[PDB]
Amino acid sequence: EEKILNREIGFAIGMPVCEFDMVKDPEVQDFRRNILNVCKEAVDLRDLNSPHSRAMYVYPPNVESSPELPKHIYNKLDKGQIIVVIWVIVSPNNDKQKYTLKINHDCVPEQVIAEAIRKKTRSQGKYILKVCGCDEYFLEKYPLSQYKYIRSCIMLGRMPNLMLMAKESLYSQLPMTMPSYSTKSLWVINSALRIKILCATYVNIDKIYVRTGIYHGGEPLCDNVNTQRVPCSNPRWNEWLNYDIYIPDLPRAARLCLSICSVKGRKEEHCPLAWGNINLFDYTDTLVSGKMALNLWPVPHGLEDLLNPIGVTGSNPNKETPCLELEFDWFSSVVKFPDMSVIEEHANWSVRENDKEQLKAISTRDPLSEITEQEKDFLWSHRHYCVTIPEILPKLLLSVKWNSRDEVAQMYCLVKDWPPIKPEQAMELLDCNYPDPMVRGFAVRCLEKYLTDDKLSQYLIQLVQVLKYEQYLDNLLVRFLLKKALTNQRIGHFFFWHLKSEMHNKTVSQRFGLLLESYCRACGMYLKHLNRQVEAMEKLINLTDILKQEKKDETQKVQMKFLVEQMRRPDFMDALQGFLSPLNPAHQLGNLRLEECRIMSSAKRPLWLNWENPDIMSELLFQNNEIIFKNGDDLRQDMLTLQIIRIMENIWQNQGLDLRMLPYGCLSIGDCVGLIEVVRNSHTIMQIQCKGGLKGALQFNSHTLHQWLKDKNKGEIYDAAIDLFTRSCAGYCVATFILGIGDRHNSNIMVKDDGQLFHIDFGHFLDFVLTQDFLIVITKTREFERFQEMCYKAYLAIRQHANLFINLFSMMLGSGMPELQSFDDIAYIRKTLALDKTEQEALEYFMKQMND
Ligand SMILES: CNS(=O)(=O)N1CC[C@H](N2CCc3c(-c4cnc(N)nc4)nc(N4CCOCC4)nc32)C1
Repeated sequence: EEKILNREIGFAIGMPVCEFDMVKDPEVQDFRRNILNVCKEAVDLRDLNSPHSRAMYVYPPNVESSPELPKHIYNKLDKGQIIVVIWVIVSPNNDKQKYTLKINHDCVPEQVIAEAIRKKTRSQGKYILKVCGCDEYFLEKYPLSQYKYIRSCIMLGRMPNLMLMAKESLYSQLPMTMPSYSTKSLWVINSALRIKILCATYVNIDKIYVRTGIYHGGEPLCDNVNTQRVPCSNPRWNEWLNYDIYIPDLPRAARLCLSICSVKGRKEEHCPLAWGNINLFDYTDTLVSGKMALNLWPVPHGLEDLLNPIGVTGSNPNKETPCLELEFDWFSSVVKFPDMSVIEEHANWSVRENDKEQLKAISTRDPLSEITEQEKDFLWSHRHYCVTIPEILPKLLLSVKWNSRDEVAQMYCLVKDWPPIKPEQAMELLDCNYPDPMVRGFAVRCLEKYLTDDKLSQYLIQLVQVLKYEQYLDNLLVRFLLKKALTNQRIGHFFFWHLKSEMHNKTVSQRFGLLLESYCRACGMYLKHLNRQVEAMEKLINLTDILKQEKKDETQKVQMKFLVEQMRRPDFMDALQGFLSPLNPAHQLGNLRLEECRIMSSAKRPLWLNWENPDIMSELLFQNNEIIFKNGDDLRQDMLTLQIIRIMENIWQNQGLDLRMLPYGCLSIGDCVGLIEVVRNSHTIMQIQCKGGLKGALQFNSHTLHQWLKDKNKGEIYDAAIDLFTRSCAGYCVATFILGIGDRHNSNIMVKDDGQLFHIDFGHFLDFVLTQDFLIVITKTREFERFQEMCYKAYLAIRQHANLFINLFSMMLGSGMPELQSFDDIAYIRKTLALDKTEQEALEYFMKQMND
């Protein structure tokens, strides 16, 4: 009954649901019950126009955010019309009958269906269109060219192949539950803040001390205060630390950031041994008081500082770790943060053309540009004129003295009536610099208003990451993402996998596990599919573990014999066949084609897997799905680079710059485990050179690449391939340069039969690469001038969207990626984009880099 659902949820998360029942934290239990409101609202939205609304939940339209086709895409059409092939399965014999149409690019799915009925009768609105080869439907009245598949066909030159299907055939397959577990004002406390550091347990160099601070985000609200140094032992300090801040001046998001530091005498070497952060107010707005024990966390690699203020808040669940005992003051009553009306009353009681141009210039600086003390005072004094340049809100929020309740009360009034800003600008307000709940609430409301499901999917990795910067389990951001996940199954699929992949990380495991329980409880029959995906991934992790540890250096043929022997076991055959691809849940993975699978020779010995596509029309898309499974590489850097490449391509496409990129799929499934989408018909430059080269001859020649392209494209198709190569080469030259991608050797650069060039392996970023061989394919015979112009325009287009790229990296700051540990790492993009120069000065910098 409910025990069956809880067992399936437990297998999906990787931890039993009864472990959440054991958690005594009132915040945990209140989250579990209060989040059910979002579950019910999503379930009600699915039954609104049932069964059509339920079908659009399971099969949402995969569309672009704009119907307007850029001038260069419209030119690929035949007088604004497209040729589509509509297929029908006739039964008996399941014969595939096609009907070819020439219709307006903006025809809605029902108009396409009506035109197919006309063509079929040359030898009624109860039909739907499906993409041939995959479980993707056109269930919504969008213009046909707005669907990503159709838009992608126009660009790739391919002909769209759709399948006409009875509406009742699909609706019949759509499957048809609340769980059992369902004062003084802060401003009247006249005293200053003091916190007692009692003692530490589970700390066995010369002397030890506790480093403390009051922080709002990563900014200290007063000076940091340390306890006395004590000789190691299990130190007792019994010392009240006094902060230069009065209790009423404490902002709502104020935190205590602790560290147990060691001192080693030589000048003195100070090292943090463990760290922990505490919210000074709990989720119910109560200022903390009384005794409290905090279990600390291990210091993350590359900290450098003594405190970790960006780090997660709360006690380490492993209670066998350094444990610090603290005491807060009790003011003879439960103290609460004042209501918005009370703050409003205090904000009221708290009271040129050269200025307008200076405010406009400050507003246009990137998120990492430094804002001086004079500028902060200038912005705050003109705070009322600022509501007329809404894009200045991030700069104005950093000008506020958060340790002054008079300025904060006035900022709350400005935030309450601030005009909405674009989602790419509102995402800046969700990073670690903006912990204030009013600032975060405004940013979330801008996302609910202006974020399409396409853009939400595009930015999902950052939105799941910024959940770690939230003070509490229950917040506006989590409610927004969970609702969107429970009303769009494509969002829910990746939402589940982004959370599940981080369950090994104990700093987030409880937050993400509780969030996963509410998702699994309301996602419906998709939980059964997710369980099959989980089981296939576990079986592949076990298989690659044995391969890398036991048969580490065995031959490929002896490795395959173990693979085939393990795929003789019933549990393995069941687990690795008949499940949806986590890279794209529209792709069903049928039977494993072991004869096409292999253990790759590459580092960590990845698995190259091949499955039959069991779609009735598989031949019209791809008969087999190939996926690389890797155990050992942190695929998070690759995921982020692949997302950035996708965004850069959209920037270029919308500006009339057809620079074709290949952001293939990559998904992190857990700790250094994951999947990589195989681009079919592709080869590395090293493989192209070791094809033109013979047995014993040099595997090194700069004229081989252009020769292999000519053999693959003879005739009229040669001109198209050279143009595609030039455009894609231009895009990747600009991209790898701006992002500072390393290891750009001929085994990490690939080419497709059609001329399309792309890069792979992004283990290095944020710290130019071209060969003579590529120049031969593209020295300056008019083709180099056209290629140069492409690079210049591509470089400037990315420079105009620099704030978005800086923000996407800034939101990932708390992931733990070795190449992205502070805002100084992101400053590498400010240098390549030359944001400290003018538009013409940045182009000359880029031209000097290209000529070098
Ligand atoms: C075609 N040559 S090959 O002989 O099959 N083979 C020879 C070696 C080469 N390997 C080596 C590593 C590798 C990766 C890869 C692995 N780890 C990360 N982190 N990032 C990318 N990705 C692809 N690709 C295939 C094309 O589509 C995109 C994915 N291939 C790869 C394939």
